[PDB]
Amino acid sequence: DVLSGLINRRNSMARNRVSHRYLSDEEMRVMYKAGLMSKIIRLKAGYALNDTLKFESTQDQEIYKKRLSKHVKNATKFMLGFGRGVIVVFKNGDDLSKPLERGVDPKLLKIRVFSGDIAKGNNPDNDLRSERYYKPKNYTIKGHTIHWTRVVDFTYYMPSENELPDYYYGGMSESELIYEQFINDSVVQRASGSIIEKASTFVYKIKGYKQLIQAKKEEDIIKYVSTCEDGRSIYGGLITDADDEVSTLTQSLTDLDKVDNVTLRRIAMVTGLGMTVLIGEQASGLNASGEKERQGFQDTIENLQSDYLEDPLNRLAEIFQLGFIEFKDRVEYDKKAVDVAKVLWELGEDYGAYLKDKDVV
Amino acid sequence: DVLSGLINRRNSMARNRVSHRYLSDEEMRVMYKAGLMSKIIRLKAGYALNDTLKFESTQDQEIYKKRLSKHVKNATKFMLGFGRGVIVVFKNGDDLSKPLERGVDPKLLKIRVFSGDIAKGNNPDNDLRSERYYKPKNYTIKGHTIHWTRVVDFTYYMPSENELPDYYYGGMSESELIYEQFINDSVVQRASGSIIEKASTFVYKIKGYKQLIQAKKEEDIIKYVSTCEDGRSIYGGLITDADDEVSTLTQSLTDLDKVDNVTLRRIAMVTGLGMTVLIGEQASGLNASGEKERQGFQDTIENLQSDYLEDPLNRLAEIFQLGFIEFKDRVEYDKKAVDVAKVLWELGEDYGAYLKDKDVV
Amino acid sequence: DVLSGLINRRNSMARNRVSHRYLSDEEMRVMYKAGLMSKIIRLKAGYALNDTLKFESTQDQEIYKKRLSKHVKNATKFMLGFGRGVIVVFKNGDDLSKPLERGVDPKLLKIRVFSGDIAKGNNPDNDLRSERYYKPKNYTIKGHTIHWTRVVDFTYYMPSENELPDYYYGGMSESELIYEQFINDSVVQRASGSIIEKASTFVYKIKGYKQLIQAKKEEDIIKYVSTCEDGRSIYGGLITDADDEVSTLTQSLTDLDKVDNVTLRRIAMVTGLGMTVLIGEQASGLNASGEKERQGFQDTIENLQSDYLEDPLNRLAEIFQLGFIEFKDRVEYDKKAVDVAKVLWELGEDYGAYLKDKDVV
Repeated sequence: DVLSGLINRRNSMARNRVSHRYLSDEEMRVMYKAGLMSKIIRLKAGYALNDTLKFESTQDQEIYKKRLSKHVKNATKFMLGFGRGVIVVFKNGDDLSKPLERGVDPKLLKIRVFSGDIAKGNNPDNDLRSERYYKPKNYTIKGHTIHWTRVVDFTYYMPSENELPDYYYGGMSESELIYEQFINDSVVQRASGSIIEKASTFVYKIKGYKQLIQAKKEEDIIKYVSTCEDGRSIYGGLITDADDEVSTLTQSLTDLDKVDNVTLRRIAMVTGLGMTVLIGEQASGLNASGEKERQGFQDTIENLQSDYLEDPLNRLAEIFQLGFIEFKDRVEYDKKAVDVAKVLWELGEDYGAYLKDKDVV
Repeated sequence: DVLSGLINRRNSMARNRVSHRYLSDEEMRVMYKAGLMSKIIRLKAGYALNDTLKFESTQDQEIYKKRLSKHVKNATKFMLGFGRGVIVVFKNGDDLSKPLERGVDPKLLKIRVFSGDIAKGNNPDNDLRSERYYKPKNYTIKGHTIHWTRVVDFTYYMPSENELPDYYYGGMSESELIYEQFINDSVVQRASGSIIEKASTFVYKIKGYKQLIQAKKEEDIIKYVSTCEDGRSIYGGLITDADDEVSTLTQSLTDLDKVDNVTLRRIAMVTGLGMTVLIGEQASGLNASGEKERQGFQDTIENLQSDYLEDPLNRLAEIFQLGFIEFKDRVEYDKKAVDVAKVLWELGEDYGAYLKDKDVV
Repeated sequence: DVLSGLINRRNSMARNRVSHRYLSDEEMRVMYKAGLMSKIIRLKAGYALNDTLKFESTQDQEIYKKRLSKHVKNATKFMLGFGRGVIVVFKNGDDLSKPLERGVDPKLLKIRVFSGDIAKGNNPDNDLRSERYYKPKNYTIKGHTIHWTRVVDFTYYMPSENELPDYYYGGMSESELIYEQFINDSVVQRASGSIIEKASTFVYKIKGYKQLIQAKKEEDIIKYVSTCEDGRSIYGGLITDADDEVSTLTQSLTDLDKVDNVTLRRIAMVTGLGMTVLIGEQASGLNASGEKERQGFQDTIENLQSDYLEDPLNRLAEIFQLGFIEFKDRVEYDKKAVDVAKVLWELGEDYGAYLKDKDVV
């Protein structure tokens, strides 16, 4: 697809090579505040944790729930916001070093949650012995420092190892995924507001106003126009001159909808949320109940649920002696099938063996 | 995507970096009054608290309801309005210090609710001992001061800790989330009203009116035009001159609908309410009953219900000796399934065990 | 279709011959970070591994799942990202040479996962004896080296052997498949954001500004325009001169939607994901549950499942003494048929033989 001219050079192929921005931590902070991604972070985090946690420990049901299931949500928000959510646990005595797990701390401990801004990862062992180049070995949360096994890390989508330090050992803010986007949409929107005030400008092309400004005795003509504009309406006709010329100029974003369309399409892609939510027509098919509507993007959340939330939640599960915690997605839909399972045999009367391996309860 | 020219510099990538406004408290006050967000704050607050509160204490059913469930609503409104809703409780004796919970105050106490305007957060312990950099330790509500454990804080979406003081230790007004928006829409709307009065201006390009103004004996021509305009209609034809020229100029916001569309789309996003409500077609799918219509955005409210309302309500729950309070979302829809549960067994006649673990009552 | 002119030469046939870019490893790294393909890699990898793994070893059910089924996902992501996903296994003692499989390592071993960036393939035996020109015999993961039978390779779509070294013995990043695409879309998008800010430029064609710049005493006219622009609105009419001329120029991407359409169509093709997901209308028919929605592109994933994931997973299956692992795709849909199978015979009462060879459980 390249020959016989200089087409070879000026096409989009060679005219530009690929490169990716590394948005700074301070810029990462700002987008966490900005309204658009604020819902992005809130939506995706909630869609991951809102009553979606399969607990295999019925006894002391969801002691996770009343204590730190709310800490994790702020922390897993800090995942998406900054690429590094952090949960810090330590006993009543502040310690730089590891938690004494010889007798695993029986709820004699406190809980902290930290954004990737103030948190960070420091020390990787370059050898293959204990934890590979990925996992840090000790890093500072503040002026203080916290041991590796002390701390639980909510790490998002990680890049290749050759550049993992540039994200300081963990995750990638959604901003870094859509920094192309949020800037563009903001540009779309800031321009959107200011176009209307300049949508059409009345113009008094007035002969001699060359001179009046030039003689700086232009005070009166401004006054007359100001009085004239103070009343220019459907009801009173202008009075101007043959040599005068009143005209009207319009300027407006001719393709505001197209660009706002393109920018929003991508954000739906990269974030994984539907197009409908960005437009705001949440009523249609993107909802809470998982019958068919949460199914609209549950795959993305499930992709989130089994990639960056399973690692630390399982690690958090063991540190509190809780069981292995997973996710698995009303039942009235299934009940009609349940009766079908019952009516399978009726061997006189015998238990439908398939009743148990469904939503019997 | 960058090479071979100066394209590298002028694109939306590098031509502008990201930054977020910090709207002042006084501006935060004004938007609480403004009509648009007034419904935003009212809608979202009501959608969170209107008969959505699961009470595990059937005995003295909803003593919360008749006493302060209305205080919270004004307070949780103050959450969204200013980023800081406050409930203040103290006994009959005004105290700066903590409430005597040695014997927890048995309803011998008064209730107050405060906006984030007059309220504020003051004193964080920078150490990790008791309450992390987030939670204040003592702050002033007015000229007075109130102890930390005295006061219940309705804190909205919080930013990163590095900048938490700039919001004075808690939450973020929806305005701060949509200050880009409310200004833009107001700009759309203020311009919308004034465009019609100038939608078309009749113009008397009149030869010699150069001179008549210049000789300041222009009184008569204005009088004739005023009499002429006093009757310019379909019924009487103008009389002007060959050298005269009557023309008409139109100016109008060519893309008023597009920009008003873009601005409203985002507000539906960030607030979480549907697009339909902002347009005002509330009849379609955004309603009160949670069968399918409140499901249109119940996820956002549920995201609100389990993020910023659970913390203080649970704290408020214990201070009044009430049980742990949560939320859980008519039954005639479920009843047909209920009968299906009954007809599962009919082992002679035996209780449907699945009857209890549904809406039996 | 060629005669009687010079048409023979200038048509798309001979005017350009075919050639394919070889995007470098560093460019391969960048796209892994970029937002667009970040979802591509995440989506396709998740759609392949999310609860789609048929385990023939019910005993110790899915010991794969809690230990390294998450290692593989990061590794199979590294397949798509770089064309080479790597899983490295070795005992507590670092070894260059082969793992001692005389007694196959009974879970006394560690697990590593590596991107094709830092990993690479080195040594092919050109003879046909053991492993053909495809399979390497020993390659370096870092400064270190790892034996062939030590390491498990997640190799994507491979090119012809004559050029296999140029990809260093394994796979092809999706980037290499859509480098034509990601560059083009990025070009579409970067231009999309910057067009609005220049969608319409107000122009003061002003007589004499020739001279004012030329006399470099042009300070005042800029000041007046700056004050004039500071207020140019619907409400105040411009005042300019007969010799002056105010005009407005619009520039906008006339076919932004068309090109953005074409680019997105191809990415849906090559990646295999639907068009709906790239647009972001994931709610329609591309979902998680495989009833009908995951069927939208499950063939592509199944094509992925039985091409590049079966090889190493089976190799990984044997190295851990796990059984042969495959894939096979709710049941309430099938249950109505199950009852049909039961009601086939009712020979008095006899077992429906077809019950077993379906989803009985």
